Amino acid sequence: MISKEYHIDEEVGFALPNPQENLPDFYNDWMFIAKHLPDLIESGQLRERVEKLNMLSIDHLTDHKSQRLARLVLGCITMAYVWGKGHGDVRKVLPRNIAVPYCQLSKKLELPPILVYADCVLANWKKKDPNKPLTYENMDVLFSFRDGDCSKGFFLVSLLVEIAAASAIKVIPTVFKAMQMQERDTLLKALLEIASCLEKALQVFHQIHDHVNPKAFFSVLRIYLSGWKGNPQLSDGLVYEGFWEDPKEFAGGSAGQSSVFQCFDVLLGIQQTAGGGHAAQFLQDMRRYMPPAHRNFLCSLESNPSVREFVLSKGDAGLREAYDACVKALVSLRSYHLQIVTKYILIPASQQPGGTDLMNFLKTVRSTTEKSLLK
Amino acid sequence: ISKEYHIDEEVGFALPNPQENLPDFYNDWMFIAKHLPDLIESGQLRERVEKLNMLSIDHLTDHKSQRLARLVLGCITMAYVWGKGHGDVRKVLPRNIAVPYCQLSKKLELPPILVYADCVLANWKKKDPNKPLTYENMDVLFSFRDGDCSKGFFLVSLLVEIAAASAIKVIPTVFKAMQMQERDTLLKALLEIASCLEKALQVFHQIHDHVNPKAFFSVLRIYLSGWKGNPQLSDGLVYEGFWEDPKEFAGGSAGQSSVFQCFDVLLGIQQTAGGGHAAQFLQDMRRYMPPAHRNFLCSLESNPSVREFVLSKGDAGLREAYDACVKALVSLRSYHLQIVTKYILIPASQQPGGTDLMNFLKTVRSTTEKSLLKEG
Ligand code: HEM
Ligand code: HEM
Ligand SMILES: CCS(=O)(=O)N1CCC2(CC[C@@H]([C@H]3c4ccccc4-c4cncn43)[C@H]2O)CC1
Ligand SMILES: CCS(=O)(=O)N1CCC2(CC[C@@H]([C@H]3c4ccccc4-c4cncn43)[C@H]2O)CC1
Repeated sequence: MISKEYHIDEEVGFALPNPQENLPDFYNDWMFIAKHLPDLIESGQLRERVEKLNMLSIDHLTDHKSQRLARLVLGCITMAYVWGKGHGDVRKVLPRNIAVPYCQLSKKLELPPILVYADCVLANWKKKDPNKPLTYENMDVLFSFRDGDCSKGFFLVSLLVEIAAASAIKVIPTVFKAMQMQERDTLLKALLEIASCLEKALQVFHQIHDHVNPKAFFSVLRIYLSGWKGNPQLSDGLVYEGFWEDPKEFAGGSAGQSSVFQCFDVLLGIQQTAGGGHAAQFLQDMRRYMPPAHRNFLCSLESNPSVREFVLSKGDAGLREAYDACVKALVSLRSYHLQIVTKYILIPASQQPGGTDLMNFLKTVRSTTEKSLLK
Repeated sequence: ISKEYHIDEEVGFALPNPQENLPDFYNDWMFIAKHLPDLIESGQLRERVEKLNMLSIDHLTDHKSQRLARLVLGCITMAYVWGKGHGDVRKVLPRNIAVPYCQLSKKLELPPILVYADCVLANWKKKDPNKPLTYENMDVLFSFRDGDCSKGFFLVSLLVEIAAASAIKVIPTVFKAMQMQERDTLLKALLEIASCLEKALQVFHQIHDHVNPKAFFSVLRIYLSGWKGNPQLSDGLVYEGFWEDPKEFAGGSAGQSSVFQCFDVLLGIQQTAGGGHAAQFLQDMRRYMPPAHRNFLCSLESNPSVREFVLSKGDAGLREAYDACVKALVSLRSYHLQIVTKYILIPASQQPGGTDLMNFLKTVRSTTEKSLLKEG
C-alpha cells in the first residue's frame, strides 16, 4: 500500500472521502451565505452580507474535513464577492472579517487563499444514498454559484473522471517494486492495468455533454472559477485586507491542480514540468495549489527511477506496448479534452456580442505526451 | 544522503572533478569555446559557429561529458547571441548548434541556456589534485572575453557554494534528530549549519580581490544575461531546427543555486510561498537546477518543519541555534546587497532595472529576516 502520510484514499484517490457537509454552529453565518449564493448574488445582497460579517476565529474547525469544508465555503464566498453578478464588476479588496480567517485557514492547510480544484471538485460532493455507488445519479455538489451555472455537471463529472483515473494510483507501488526487483512480468501487468484505468477515465468524460451546457459554462461558471493571476481585471492581484498590505496574485482553478494526471505524467517520464517553458512553469506552479501531502507524493514519484528509461533500455516489445498504451490513453484523454474546449469555450466565445493561448497551452501538453511514445 | 540526489560530500551540489576535454569528435565545438575571447574580439565567432556541421550528441556517453558539452555549447550560445556585447544581437541560433544543444538540454532536463550549474558548478578544475579547493589552486574552464573577470566571479561563486554546502550533510541528522526527539543532536546540527553559512560569508569577501566592478558590469554581465523579459530579444531566441517559434529562457542566477534554496526550505523560510513575484521567480529557477537537485529540494519540503519543531519546544538553546542559521542567511543577503551596489548600481550610475533588482533582493532578504524567532 501507499503510505498514509500521502492522504490517498483506496476508492476516491486524491479526492476527500465522504466530505463534511455542515460546519459547527459557530460558523452558521458563513454557511448561510455559501448555501444561498445563487439568490444572494442575483439580488445584490451577497457583498453587503459579507461586508457585515463578524471576523470569526478558525480555532473551532477542529479537524481536517471541517477545515476543508470551511475552505470550500470561504472560497465560494470569495469568488462571489470578487466577481459579483459576473458582469465584469470586480471587488479589488476582500474585507478583513472574511479575508483574515480564510488566509489563516489556508496557511494552516498550506493552500493558497483562493478556490482550488481540491476545494470545488475534491471536497465539494456527497452521495444522495450512502449505500449506492459513486455515480452521477447518486451524487450532488455541496455548493454552486448561480442557478443554471451547470456547476453540478461540471464539478461532479470532473470528480468522476478523477476517481476513475485514481483507480490506477494503487498500482504505482507495484510499478516501482517491479523495477527494483527486476520483475518484467509484474511490471507489464501493472502498466496494462494503468492503461485500462486511463482508458476508463476517458469514457467517464463523455458524460460532460449530458450535464453541462456550453453557453452557461462559458458565460457564468467560467467567470466564478477564474482568479487573479495575470488577470487584467485585477492587474496586481487581490487585497486580502488585514492579512497582507499589498495585493496578492493567485491563479483560479485548473485541473492542472489535479494530482492524478500530474502523477501519471511523472510516472511515465513525460516530463511536463521540465525544460523552463511556459506550460511547464504553469503545471509546476499548480502543484502549490494541491494539498501538501499530494504535492509530496508527486515529489516522491519524481525522485524514483524513470519507468520510461527502464522500458526504453530493455528491448522488450511487450513492455514497450504496455508503456505506450499508458501514453496513448493520456494523449486520447487530452485530445478529447481539446475538443471539449472547442465546444465549451471557443464556440461560445465566438457567439458572444484568450482562446488561442488556452488551446496552445493544452496542445503543448498533449504534444509532450505524444512525444513520449516509444513506437 | 542517497546517491540518487547527486550531492557530493566535499563539493555538495557542484559537479566533482569536472571534465575538461570532450571526445575528439567534438573538437570543432571545443576550439570555439576555448577561443571565445579571441573569436569575439576578431569578429570571427559567428562565422565559426555558422560553419559548424551538425554533430550528434550520441558520442557524449556519460554525465560529465554531457555537462561539459552543455557548458561549451552554453558559452558559445551566449557569445553568438550577444556578439561583442555592444547591442549587435542574433535572434536565431543556427540549427547546427541549436539542435544538439537542445537535444542535450532535453537529455539533462535543463533549459537550453547557460545556467549556474554549467558556468559555476561544472566550470572548474584543480591545478594540483593534491592541494585543497582554494582560489589559487583552481581555474575556470571557459571565459567570454579577456579581462571579463569570469575566473574571479565563477570561482568565488563556487567557493561560496562549497563553503555553504559543507552544512548539507548535516540535513539528515536534523530530520533524524527531530523524528527521534534528539534535542542535543539537533542543537549541534543547527550550530554546524550556522557555522558553515557564516564561513560562506567570509569566503564571499574574496569577490573584491578577483572581480573589478567596471569589467563585471560592462563585459561579464552581458554574457550572463538571458532572453526572458529582455527587450533586446522581446520574444526570446529562435532555436533553429528544434522549435519554430522563439522561446524565452532566463539568464543565470544564483537563485538557481540549490544550497541557499535548500537552507531556506530547511529553516521554513518559505521563499516560494504566497502570491508575489520573488516567490514565482525563485520557484522558476528550480527548473534551471539539475533534476536530482530539484528533487532534493522538494524532498526537504516533504519532511516536518524544523521551524515549527523549534517554535514548539520552549528551549532557548534550540531557538538561538535556529536563529543563528537564519541570521547567517540574513547576513549573506545583506552583504550581497552591498555587492550589488558596488558591482551593478555604481557602474550603472557612472555610464554615459537596478531598482527592480534591489527590490527583489530586499524582498527575499526580508522574508529571511521575518523568519527570525527573536529580533536579530
Ligand atoms: C467544460 C469542460 C472543460 C473545459 C471547457 C476545460 C477547459 C480547460 C482549459 C481552458 C484548460 C487550460 C487552462 C487551465 O489550466 O485552467 C484546461 C486544463 C486542464 N484540464 Fe480542463 N476543461 C474541462 C473539463 C476538464 C475535465 C473533466 C478534465 C478531467 C480530465 C480536465 C482536465 C484538465 C487537465 C489535466 C488540464 C491541465 C492541462 C493538461 O494536463 O492537459 N478538464 N481545461
Ligand atoms: C559580482 C558579484 C554579484 C553580483 C553583482 C550579484 C547580483 C545579483 C543580482 C542582481 C541578483 C538578482 C537577479 C538574479 O537572481 O539573477 C542576484 C541574485 C542572487 N545572488 Fe547574486 N550577485 C553576485 C554574486 C553572488 C554570489 C557570490 C552569491 C553567493 C552567495 C550570490 C547569491 C545570490 C543568490 C542566492 C540570489 C537569489 C536571491 C536570494 O536568494 O537572495 N550572488 N545577485
Ligand atoms: C483563464 C481565465 S478563463 O476565464 O479563460 N478560464 C479558463 C477556463 C476555465 C474552465 C474551467 C477552469 C478549470 C477548473 C476550475 C475548477 C475546477 C476544475 C477546473 C478545470 C478543468 N479544466 C479546466 N479547469 C478553467 O480552465 C475557467 C477560467
Ligand atoms: C537581468 C539582466 S542584468 O544584466 O541586469 N543581470 C543581472 C545581474 C547578473 C549578475 C550575475 C548574474 C547571476 C549569475 C549568472 C551566472 C552565475 C552566477 C550568477 C549570479 C549570482 N548572483 C547573481 N547571478 C545576474 O544576476 C548579470 C545579468
